[PDB]
Amino acid sequence: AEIYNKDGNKVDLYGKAKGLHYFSKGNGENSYGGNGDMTYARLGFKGETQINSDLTGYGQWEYNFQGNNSEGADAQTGNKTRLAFAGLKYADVGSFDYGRNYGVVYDALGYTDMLPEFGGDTAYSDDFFVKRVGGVATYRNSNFFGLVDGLNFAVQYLGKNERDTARRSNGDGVGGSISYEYEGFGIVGAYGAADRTNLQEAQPLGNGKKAEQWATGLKYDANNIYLAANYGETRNATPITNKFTNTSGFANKTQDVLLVAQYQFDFGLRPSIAYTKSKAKDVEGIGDVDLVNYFEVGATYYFNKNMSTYVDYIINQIDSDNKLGVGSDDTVAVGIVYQF
Amino acid sequence: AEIYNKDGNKVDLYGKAKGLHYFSKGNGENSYGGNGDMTYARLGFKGETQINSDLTGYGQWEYNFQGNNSEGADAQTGNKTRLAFAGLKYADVGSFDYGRNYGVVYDALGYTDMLPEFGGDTAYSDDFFVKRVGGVATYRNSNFFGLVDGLNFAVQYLGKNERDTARRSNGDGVGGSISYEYEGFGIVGAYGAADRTNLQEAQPLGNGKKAEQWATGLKYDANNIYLAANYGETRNATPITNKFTNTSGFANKTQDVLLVAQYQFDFGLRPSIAYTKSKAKDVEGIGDVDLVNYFEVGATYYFNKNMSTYVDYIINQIDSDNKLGVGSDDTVAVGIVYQF
Amino acid sequence: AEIYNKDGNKVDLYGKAKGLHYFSKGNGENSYGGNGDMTYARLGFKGETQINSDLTGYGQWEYNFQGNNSEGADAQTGNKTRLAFAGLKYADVGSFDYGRNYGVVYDALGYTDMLPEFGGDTAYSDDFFVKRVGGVATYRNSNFFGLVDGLNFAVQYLGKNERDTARRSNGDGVGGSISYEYEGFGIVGAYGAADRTNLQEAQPLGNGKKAEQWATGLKYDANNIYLAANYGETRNATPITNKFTNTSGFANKTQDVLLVAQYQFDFGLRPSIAYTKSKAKDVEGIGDVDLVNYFEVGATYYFNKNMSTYVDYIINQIDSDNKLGVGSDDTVAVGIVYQF
Repeated sequence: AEIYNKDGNKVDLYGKAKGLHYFSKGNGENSYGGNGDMTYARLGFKGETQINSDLTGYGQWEYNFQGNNSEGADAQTGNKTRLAFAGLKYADVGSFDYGRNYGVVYDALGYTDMLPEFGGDTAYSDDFFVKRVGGVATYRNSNFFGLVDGLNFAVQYLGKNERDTARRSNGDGVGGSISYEYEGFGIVGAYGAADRTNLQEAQPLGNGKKAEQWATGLKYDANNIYLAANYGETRNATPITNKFTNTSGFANKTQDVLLVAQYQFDFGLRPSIAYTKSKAKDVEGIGDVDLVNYFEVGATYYFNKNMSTYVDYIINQIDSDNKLGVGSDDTVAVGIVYQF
Repeated sequence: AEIYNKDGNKVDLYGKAKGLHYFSKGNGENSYGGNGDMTYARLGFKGETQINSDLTGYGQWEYNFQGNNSEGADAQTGNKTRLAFAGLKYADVGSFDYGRNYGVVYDALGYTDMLPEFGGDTAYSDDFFVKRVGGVATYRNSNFFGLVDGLNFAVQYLGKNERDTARRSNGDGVGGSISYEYEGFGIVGAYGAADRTNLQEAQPLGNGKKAEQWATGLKYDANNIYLAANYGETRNATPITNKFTNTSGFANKTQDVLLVAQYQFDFGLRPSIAYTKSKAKDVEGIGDVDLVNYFEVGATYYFNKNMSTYVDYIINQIDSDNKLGVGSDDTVAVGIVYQF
Repeated sequence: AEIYNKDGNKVDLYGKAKGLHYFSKGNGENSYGGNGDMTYARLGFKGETQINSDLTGYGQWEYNFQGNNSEGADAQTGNKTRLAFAGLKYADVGSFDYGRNYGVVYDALGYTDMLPEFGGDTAYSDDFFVKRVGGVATYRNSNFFGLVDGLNFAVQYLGKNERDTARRSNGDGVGGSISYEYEGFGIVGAYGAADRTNLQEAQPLGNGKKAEQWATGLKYDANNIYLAANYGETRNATPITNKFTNTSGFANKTQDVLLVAQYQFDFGLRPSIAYTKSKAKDVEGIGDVDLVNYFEVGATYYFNKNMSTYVDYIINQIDSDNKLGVGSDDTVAVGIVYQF
């Protein structure tokens, strides 16, 4: 909610409180999404200042407060900053910003990152360019310098982040995206490549010196309809764990596909149909193994701009012999959301 | 403070900064409340949206920031979310909400949960239904569907929370409360029962498969006077530690009593007299042992709605041979509070 | 930003989002400031209530959210409360407040604590009276009871904080400051002494029962110019580590000097020149060793009150044989700041 607008500066203070619960069978462990209470809240700010008529500064910070821990020792489980960056926007030359922010390949992956609760399985965080990263410098240009309406692009510089863990680390790398939008249609191409850290190189699964990720996207978004499709591939970048062995590393290659179709009724209801499949190839020891495979059915009902409710149902297609240990049971989530 | 009120939505952003210090003797350890700096701050939001004339949505999140840790390694000690939930309120049918929230037996226990700094000793958190829990679904009805003024009730569903620790865990359980209020008098009954987790069952102190808690409350709140009394019992639910042995578990039964009397002067002063006693029965190895036993004397001085100060003095009646290791020295707390 | 002003109460909600990166050579380790992403955000509140015409209450809380951790396990690294206190201000008698706050010797040290990114090296936190501490009671008087314009003083009571670590601990102690300001000139004297905890006493470096710190300050702040100088000494209080041995404790004595000169152009640019040196004497095993020694060159460019950018360059004078292990390579920091 915009709580401040004085002398050039507008501040927006936003957040949500989401009561959420997942119903899986068994112990949750062989199930898609797990099982039990999954409540959380969110809180962030979004500021913007008019430095002059062609020049804007802006900043953003967003945090996640888990709502399913006790008030003892486990208190902080899963609490974290999702976003923290500052930048400048100048007339038709472009914007530039630095900080923790969305990587360039998510410029494509967000097309299908629209289910009520699940989806966007290939857009992991702290995973090079596919979702939120730390340390990126991003340059974005709109409408080709003011010359071609709807033609945009971006380039992004990722700096090395040598963490304690191979999963949350990364060497230096560059990415970019090009996209075009016209009368409800949109098409996108994104691509990035990076160096893998020494600790990444020592993991038992995956071999190579460079991480790579790309995706393509197509969408029709108009007249209350939303249909979208994504297709992408990666070499050495997606995190995988062998649950039998307890080994870990990255998949040599993945070929990913995600399709979504939604409809917005005028009275508040938004049904969703979706399909997802992600498969790893040349996995040291295993061969071709599906990481993700399902059908999704769900609906959201918007009481207004601040209140909503939802059911999200995953008909998991993974099967019970999957060689990595990927679970095969379905999962249902029911949620009630207040936001401002 | 209500910082936002536009188009149906009202947002309230609230918090406090409390400088607090406790004076006990010795090393604090044989003392009621401990000794030294105990400063903290609080911050939360409370949102409400008018979906139509009979229909409201609402949400809440509240956090606790300890103010007595260093800026090193110990930084987060005792930081946590106290509340996180969302819900709907519909005309005279009732409200329903889900999330981390106050359990149903606190509907009774809050009567006496009114001292400046201490008190409400039997209302522990993450302890089934007596204070804040995670994962509860709560249904509350006011004025019996609009038919009887001042007659209210609630039912609450608690879902299993299998944590790392027996103290912060719980199986599934149900509770309810009934209460009546008329011309400054109020009476209440609450009751809940639950399953105990496997890890609870393995603790050395306490035996059984079900946790139970109930309390009764009576109050007179009018003409600046506040008098209130609570009486409750529990089987297998209250956490106890044997300090000699270092063993732990739950008390087989407790019989709890709490009485309070306050007065609100018109110039700002609010004196408080209180009495508290909590005793465990059939404690494996020990027998009947008092957990809590004291007299309280204290005063709060309200400078206004935002500023106040207080002294809270505990004349501890526990004695120096107590068989569980319960401390027996008094404790004094002095505090200065800013809130908005 | 002042988001609330109703019925006596004014609330200010403030914060920043700072994209920051340091460029050192090597592995960062033999370098002044280290190397890589160092982004963070900040968020705090500042409240004030008019209790009557001579009487004000106030409170403050401020937090630090690191922006350079992943969304896994390392999530909280370096997150903490910097400030949390409440107090009262009464006409010309003085203010009094309690909580986590700036210690009295920083009344002097802040003179030179003005570089874009670096500086103020002798003002460590949780280090007795030189920067932010926990548990202090502070009394401050302005203009000598209304009698002498510009003559101020303060007394501060520090209570024992027995933490897990010698570095973040402290016994009881008292401090004070006296200062005078006239037509752009200001002079200051601060002094405090404390008891050292048992764990402090057991560290291999440093010997004694009392910690002491003092500093003097001189400044000219007018007509867009800022020149300032600080001189201070400490006995047994500054934390030092021998990097060879891996031993730790406090320096027997330090003689500290800090000088700064800045200029504020009217178009937005603020160049900065600075010099710093801190040296420990009678270090058990070593003798006289420099802890800090450098030259600083930098500039900040203010786009407005909310947006700015900076470069801060440290020409490190420490040398490559330094006996404690102090690094000797330079460091450059580049930052972009949004604040409200």
